[PDB]
Amino acid sequence: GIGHSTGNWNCDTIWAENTCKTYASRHCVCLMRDMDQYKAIGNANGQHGLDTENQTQYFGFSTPWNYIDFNQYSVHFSPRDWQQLVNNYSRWRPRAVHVKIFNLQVIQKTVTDSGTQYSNDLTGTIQIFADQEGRYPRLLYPNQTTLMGPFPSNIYYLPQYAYMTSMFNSGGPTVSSWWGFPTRESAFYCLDESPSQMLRTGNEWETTFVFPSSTQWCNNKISTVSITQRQNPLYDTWNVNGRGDDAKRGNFCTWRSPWYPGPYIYLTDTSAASQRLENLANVAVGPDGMPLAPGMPQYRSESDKDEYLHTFWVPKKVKMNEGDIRNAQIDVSTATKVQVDTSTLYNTCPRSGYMSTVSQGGAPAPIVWSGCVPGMIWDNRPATYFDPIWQQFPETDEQFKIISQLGGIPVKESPGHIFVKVTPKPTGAANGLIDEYCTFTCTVEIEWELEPLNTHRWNMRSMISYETTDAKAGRQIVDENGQYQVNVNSADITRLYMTKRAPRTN
Amino acid sequence: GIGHSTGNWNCDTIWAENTCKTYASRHCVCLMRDMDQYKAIGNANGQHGLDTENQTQYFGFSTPWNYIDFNQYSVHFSPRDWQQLVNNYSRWRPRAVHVKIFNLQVIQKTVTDSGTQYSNDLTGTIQIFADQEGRYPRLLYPNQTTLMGPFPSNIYYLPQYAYMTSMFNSGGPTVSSWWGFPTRESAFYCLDESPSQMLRTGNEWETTFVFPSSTQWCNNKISTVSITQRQNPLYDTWNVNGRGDDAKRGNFCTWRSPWYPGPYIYLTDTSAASQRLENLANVAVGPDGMPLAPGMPQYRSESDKDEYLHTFWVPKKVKMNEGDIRNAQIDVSTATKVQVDTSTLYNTCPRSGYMSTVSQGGAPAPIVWSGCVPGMIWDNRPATYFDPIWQQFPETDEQFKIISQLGGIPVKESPGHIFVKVTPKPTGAANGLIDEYCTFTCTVEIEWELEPLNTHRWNMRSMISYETTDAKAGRQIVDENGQYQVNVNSADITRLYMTKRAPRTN
Amino acid sequence: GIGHSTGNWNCDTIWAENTCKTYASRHCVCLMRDMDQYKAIGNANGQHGLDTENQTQYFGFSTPWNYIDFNQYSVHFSPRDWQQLVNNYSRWRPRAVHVKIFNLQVIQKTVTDSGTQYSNDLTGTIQIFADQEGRYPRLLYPNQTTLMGPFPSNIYYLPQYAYMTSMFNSGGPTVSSWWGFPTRESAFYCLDESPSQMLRTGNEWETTFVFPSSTQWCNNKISTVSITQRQNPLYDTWNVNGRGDDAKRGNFCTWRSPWYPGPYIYLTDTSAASQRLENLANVAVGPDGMPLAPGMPQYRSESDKDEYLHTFWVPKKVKMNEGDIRNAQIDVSTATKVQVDTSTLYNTCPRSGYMSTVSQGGAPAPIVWSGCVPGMIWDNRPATYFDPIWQQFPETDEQFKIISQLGGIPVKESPGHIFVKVTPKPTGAANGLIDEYCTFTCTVEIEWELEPLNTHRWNMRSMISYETTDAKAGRQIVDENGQYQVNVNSADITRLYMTKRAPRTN
Amino acid sequence: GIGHSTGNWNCDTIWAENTCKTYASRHCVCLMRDMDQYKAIGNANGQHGLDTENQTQYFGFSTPWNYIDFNQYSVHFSPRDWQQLVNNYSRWRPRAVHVKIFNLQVIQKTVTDSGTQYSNDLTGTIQIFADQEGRYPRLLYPNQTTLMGPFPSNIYYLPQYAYMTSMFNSGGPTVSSWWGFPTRESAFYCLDESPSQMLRTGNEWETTFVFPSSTQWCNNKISTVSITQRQNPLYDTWNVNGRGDDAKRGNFCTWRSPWYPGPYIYLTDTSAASQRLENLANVAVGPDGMPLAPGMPQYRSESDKDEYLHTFWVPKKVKMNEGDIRNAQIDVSTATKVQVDTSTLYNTCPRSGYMSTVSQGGAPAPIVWSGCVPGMIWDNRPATYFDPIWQQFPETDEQFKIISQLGGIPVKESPGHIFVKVTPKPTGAANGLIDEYCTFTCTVEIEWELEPLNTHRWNMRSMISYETTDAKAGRQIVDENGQYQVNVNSADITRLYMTKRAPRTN
Ligand SMILES: [Mg+2]
Ligand SMILES: [Mg+2]
Ligand SMILES: [Mg+2]
Ligand SMILES: [Mg+2]
Ligand SMILES: [Mg+2]
Ligand SMILES: [Mg+2]
Ligand SMILES: [Mg+2]
Ligand SMILES: [Mg+2]
Repeated sequence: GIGHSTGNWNCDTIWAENTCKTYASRHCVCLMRDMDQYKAIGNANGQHGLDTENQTQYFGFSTPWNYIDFNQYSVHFSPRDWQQLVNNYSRWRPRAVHVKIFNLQVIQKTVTDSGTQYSNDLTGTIQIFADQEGRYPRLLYPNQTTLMGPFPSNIYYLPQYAYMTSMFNSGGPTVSSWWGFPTRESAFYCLDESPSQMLRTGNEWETTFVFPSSTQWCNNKISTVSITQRQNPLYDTWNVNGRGDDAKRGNFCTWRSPWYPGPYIYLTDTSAASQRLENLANVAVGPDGMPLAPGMPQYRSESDKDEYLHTFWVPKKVKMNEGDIRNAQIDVSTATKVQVDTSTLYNTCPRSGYMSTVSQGGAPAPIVWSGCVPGMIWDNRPATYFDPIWQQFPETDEQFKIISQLGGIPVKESPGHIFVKVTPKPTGAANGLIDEYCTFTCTVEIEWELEPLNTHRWNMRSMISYETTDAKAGRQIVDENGQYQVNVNSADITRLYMTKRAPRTN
Repeated sequence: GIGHSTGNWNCDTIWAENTCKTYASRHCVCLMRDMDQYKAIGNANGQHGLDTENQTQYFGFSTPWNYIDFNQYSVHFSPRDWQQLVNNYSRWRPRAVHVKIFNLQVIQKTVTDSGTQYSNDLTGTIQIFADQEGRYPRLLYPNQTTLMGPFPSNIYYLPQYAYMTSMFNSGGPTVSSWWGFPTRESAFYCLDESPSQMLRTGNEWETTFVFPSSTQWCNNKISTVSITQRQNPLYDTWNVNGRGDDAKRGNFCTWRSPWYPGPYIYLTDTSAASQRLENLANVAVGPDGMPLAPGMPQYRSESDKDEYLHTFWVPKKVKMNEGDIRNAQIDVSTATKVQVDTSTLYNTCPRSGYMSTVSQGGAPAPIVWSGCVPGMIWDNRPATYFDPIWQQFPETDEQFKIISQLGGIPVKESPGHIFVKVTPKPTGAANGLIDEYCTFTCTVEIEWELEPLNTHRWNMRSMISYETTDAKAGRQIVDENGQYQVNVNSADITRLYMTKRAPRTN
Repeated sequence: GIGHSTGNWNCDTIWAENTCKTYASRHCVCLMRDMDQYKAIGNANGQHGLDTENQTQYFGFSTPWNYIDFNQYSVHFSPRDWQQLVNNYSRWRPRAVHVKIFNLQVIQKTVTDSGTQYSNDLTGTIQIFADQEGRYPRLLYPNQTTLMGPFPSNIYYLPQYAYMTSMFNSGGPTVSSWWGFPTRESAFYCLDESPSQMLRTGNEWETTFVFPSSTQWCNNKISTVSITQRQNPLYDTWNVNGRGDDAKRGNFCTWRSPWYPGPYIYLTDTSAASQRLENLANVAVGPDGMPLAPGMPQYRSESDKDEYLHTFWVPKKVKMNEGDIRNAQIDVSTATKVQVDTSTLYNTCPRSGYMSTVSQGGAPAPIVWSGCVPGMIWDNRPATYFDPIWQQFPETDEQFKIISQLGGIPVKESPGHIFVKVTPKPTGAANGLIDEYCTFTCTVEIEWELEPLNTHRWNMRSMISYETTDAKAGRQIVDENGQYQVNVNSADITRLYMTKRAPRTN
Repeated sequence: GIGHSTGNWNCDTIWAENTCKTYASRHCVCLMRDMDQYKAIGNANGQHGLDTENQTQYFGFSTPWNYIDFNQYSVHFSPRDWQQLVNNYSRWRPRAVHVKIFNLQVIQKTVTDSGTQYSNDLTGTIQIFADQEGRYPRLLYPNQTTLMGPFPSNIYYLPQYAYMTSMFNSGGPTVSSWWGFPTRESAFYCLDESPSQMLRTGNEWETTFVFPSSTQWCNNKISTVSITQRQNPLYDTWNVNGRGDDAKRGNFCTWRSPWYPGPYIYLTDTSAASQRLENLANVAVGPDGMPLAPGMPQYRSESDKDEYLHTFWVPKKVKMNEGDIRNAQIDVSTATKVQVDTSTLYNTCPRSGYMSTVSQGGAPAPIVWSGCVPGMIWDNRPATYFDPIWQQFPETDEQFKIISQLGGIPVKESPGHIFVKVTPKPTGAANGLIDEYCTFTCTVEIEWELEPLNTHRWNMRSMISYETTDAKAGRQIVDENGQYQVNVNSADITRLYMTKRAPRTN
């Protein structure tokens, strides 16, 4: 009946030898969206202006549905879980994802002369279905504010599910209306067409996703030797140097290499005002295009250059109940700009671009774009505790070495969206519904496959170490006001939240 | 006891239908290294000057241990073995590697008023362990002087095992000390930490390595038709020419191609004095960088251009007992500079760079870097009898089409180093050891998987043929002084030692 | 469903021969704490001023969770239960602790123009977990106001769980901020990370703790002979007196003793105003320190000296519903200062300090600190009905004869905290929750192992006896206003509530 | 026969879940001692002068025998082994000790006009016996130079076994002869009276010791809360403050404590010249006495005060072959004075001495000696990588809480000495022996029982982390000269080599 709990809270992380199982429980608010209406959404302005909102053209639909987005490490791992993971394991990948929705409460809001009264709707339902068929558009973009909070007691407002569809603008960037955008390929999806479980309070819901065995790993390995220095220092080579002459002793950089470092793309960083996407390094795709930053993983000496480094905001502090952040922009003052530095890429990755000329005898010049040629080896950018766990990629005919420089394990199969909405309860009058929302507990269980790191080096290795400065800074703890304070800067991510800690000998 | 041999000499090559088994026996000297001390080694100078020694910065360790390096074809194949291999087989790969160490003799050297006396230390031991776990740094660089000699009676001095580790120079290229180089990732490896067999005379040792079935093949196939000429000459095509017009009869080069040749990188060759790595076509990686030569396999008409051709020294003659060559540079006058020409790449490989412009209607210009695009097909550089058999690559997150332009079958798993050192026998006094070294016989057995070549062409095919000029030049024979004389020039490698002899019909 | 009770009220005490089982049922209020937020708490002022609040520096966290603290005798025993226990048994210890939580009611509070309305939230949950792993900080301090009331009908407000963590102050006692205090060892604990049962009304919860068999006993034995007088009075000894001379008849104090009394520490009592911890007998530990009172158990003739006597407040009266006492100081006028006198220690314990000199022939002087030397025997301070049952001690490397002079059976394993919180029910708006709290019945069952006292003395023994003065004083009964009135003074504890009643013959 | 090795080199460390097995192999030199003579040894001077040699009086015997001393962590663990141990495990203890002696070589030294010639004595024997019965005096003193070197390739010269016996000096400290010292209790032990294995080359020897299950653990736990702060910060206590008054809110230091910190002894540090033992804090025992430093474990703010901190020399660098160090004093310039700081004792240990007075109302004064009183809890000093593994204590009637402030797990049963000597081979002439010594390989295998650390704190914990400064300093690596360079200072031991890293929650 209505008096028995349908599930239990678990945020724990359970470590086994080669596996860990993470539990993420959140108290979840499912708000009714747009009076249970699908709405066509769009933006007519295509000027692609940086620093100014609504400059890309799109056509899409916001659904009345909400969905659950747990894809980040900070959701499923406590900071010491992350410390244990990155310090002790050379790689890891998610295996099974189990999501439970339980302890449903549909709450009727009623407005009275005094405040809003909250009453249980005992027979109220919510509708839940997991879309694992790819029946509906997947929202692929990482680290969007749709995510659960890192802290267990963060109230999670399920984001409203909305998607963009194929548009075509015959007009310019300044077109006033976006109703010229829809194309015959533009697809409206009614999620109400899908079969969905209806749940009263006392009903529970669960779904399982299993990652394929082909799922790639998040690699924690760092190379302890330059790929250029793999020769024996005490011996000459029969190979010649770069220009074909004698390879000198102890001058190894001049020796011809059996391999190349990874590809390299020169990217620019502009500080100027009123710059468009076309002022950045970019490529035009479909309606708009994309910038090329951060680009190919490459060692950078500097801690701040944002065009070559994966750069993202992390919230300084996290309020427990932030409310619904739909259509809300992250306040700049509440976050910090952090850049994941490539210092861990020093041994395996190009420090500069490939330098060559077509002119015979000409001085080698930097090559804007060096695509993958046979014999390239490179390491990926380090993951962070704030990165997505996986990155689903769009279905295309052809992929090459799929990786997101933004983060996540590139996957061709990922947990589908779990769509939730409060069943509309109409008042019997036109254009009206009984005001109500759902609260429930969602536990996300992730099976993790771990590979413990193995190093026979004599000397000690670096570890992620929580320090007194970290505690005085208030990292990974709550403040006096109840806010879980991340308090992260780029140097803090190097020292705490980066992967590629595990020294690799080969 | 001490009076029975622990093994037998075998240098033979045994041919089966799809397999050959090579035996390489060498009389092996294991010298004590640095009084059984691990030493930190390094070079402070980073100016990367070509033509001048000690211009790359490195930090590493020389171990007291010695290791066995057999990775070259000339070690395991006689010249006629190579002739039989390259003439009769379209491809080959190593399968199992078996190494025997037997007939150990620990020899005590004692200095007397008259000369040095040599006595057996009958209870002296050597320590041997194969590192197949990748526990210790692998020395990946091909054709380093650590190799066994091509001739069976060459005395093989086991090279001292030394490696370079991650360094970081905050200073410039001119820094005086290399003790600023070590980093927290820099790993000292004590090989004495590994379990190792101790062997007296009368003990034998063996290890087996099996290449994975995923091991790539050394390909002996040459294309007998240009990839551009694969159309039927007698018929028109419905396809258009390059600019979209009628495809004319018997003008096939102008027809649009179903495929592209391989990637192309323009490289420069500089003859100037006092040139650094940065004057060559190159890329910066970690502490130093690498030159880009020879680059992508591409047909070259000329016999000598060293920047596009795999170029290496081959010794003119090989002394049977050369002594320990540790820290010795190959004498320029004792070797010859040979360049493996790409004439066998004529049909499958780009003869020039890709020629295109961004400017509409502009004249096509050479493209410095053409990375792999979908639809590229190409052939690898031909292997030589003097190439490594395999090339292990560094462990990285990501590889693309691993190949060494220097040679060898690119492998992700290769025989690990077999480490050998004389057990230190101390005198009972500080800083002193009984002077002693080990002689033993090492047999390296390699199983080879062969694919016999199949050609139905009516006319005869080219063969590697030993000629009277080869005999008068003294190739593949000893001279009057007992030196096995290779006497090779670039033309000699084309005619004798190159692969890609097997005509491929498709 | 919601219409069936999940448990029954039991406060009874059931006596068996060697065992009693106590039941403590309380009507329990679980209040939501700090809007379900973990808050960092601390005090910056370290002046350690007596008589003034907030003079110790600490850093810690208050959790949204509540916990159950039943550790006191007056909770589990009625006064006659205590009378029966102390009169009839030489010792007792707790064996099993069983806690039931049942008849849950989540009550929504709503504010209206007229008063606050209280409605059942029928699907509301609370979260409960017992932490028996020591996963979370145990609150070790005895007789803190977190306790249940002595009387069955006392409404028990579960205390908010909060803990202090390692701090380090580089500043002085006057530092303005406590955010300098956290250290790398300072640990924030999220109790929401633990798996916890969610319970609706109609769910019940229970946990069991079993004390180890190694659990010490609360000893009710008093010695009926001085440890100094254990000789036969009618006979001389061959032993000498204290200075080595003849041991005289009937002068036994001068005879050398086979044993010593317990250790002795001189403590001071200061009445002066504006005294700090450093004016008291004390020791500095970590951030602050501790006073040394009451110190080692020692006979005191006087009824009031608080530095040598276990001293604590007992409430004069106990209101049935006192409300939530979080952050509330006991009102001085509502309690009485009672001192447990050591009169029962007269025979076994030092009446003064050890008196000796280093100077040969010098007059013996009192020794400030006499630590345990071989041959010391002593009795513990008597327990009271108002003492804790057990005292858990902090985990340390080394313990010596663990005992709390404050009370309780020293234990290395005790019932863990049972953490309870109302599941936050959000309003769907930022920073807000439906105002609600839980009422439930908690029964604490304790198995007690008893040892009946055995005395063969001819004459009667003293007993705890309720007297007409006790009834006229209103002890152990309610007053006319419904308050359960303890009405205890030091003399009242000697006569009624002390242990060590059981005469021990040996 | 003589041509087969009797064992294999293993220095490896093998980690299992709850166990690790360490292998320590050393090349071991057994030198003939004193021409196979037992000699009476002694020192007549008893002035106990600090800073001057031979100031203690002793009588004893040096035996012709050598023994094996492996008792230190740095012998059996590589630095990363130590890092893995201290970072991942809350405690550890040794379980079984297995010692192998194999690959024996008896070497005859012969003097010739040119140098010394070294020849195998093939039929030469050494004598080995393990004394596990306690038949012979155990050398109990920790960290004496008799130890094996930390690095695997350190040549280990077995120390000559010598012991001191009961002496009594009726004279003064200035007596000229020590032949007055022997007493009827003074015991000469002939180790040649024991049965011992004789081994030729081709014989191997092994012994096993199993630690009792009662063996204590090396504790890696640090407390994350002060033992003074274990109360709930949000609640008042019924307990009174130190002087018996109201316990104020947030002033916890003034509350009476359920426990005391550990014992405290005030120690002095004198810098003056020509000071004797009697100028230091000390106690006279038997012939001489002992100083009291470092004393009871107590938190010290300062990094350098040597009287309260465990203080010892660590060698800056370690030569591989140092020769025989018998009767050799550590060169001051070759070591560093390091002090293990008590910062990890901050929460559990007294920061100052107990402060009290006998005078009523008198100001509390520091108490020179506070011995253990009931209710004391404390933590031990942290172990270091350079500490002994165990400390055997002398057999006595009575022990109290045996611990060495110098280090090691206090044990009543430890591996006995393995005594080795070269069998004297006489020349057939009076007072002469064929000059010979033995080299052999000794492997010491230790089974370790591990307890993995378990912490549920939300935030990260501190870790031992090898840093770039550590690598630039050359720690845990060899230098360019082949010396294994420890390069340790007090701050380096805090950060790298100390135990008590594992945060303990309770
Ligand atoms: Mg050239
Ligand atoms: Mg050279
Ligand atoms: Mg055209
Ligand atoms: Mg045509
Ligand atoms: Mg006398
Ligand atoms: Mg008498
Ligand atoms: Mg007082
Ligand atoms: Mg108070």
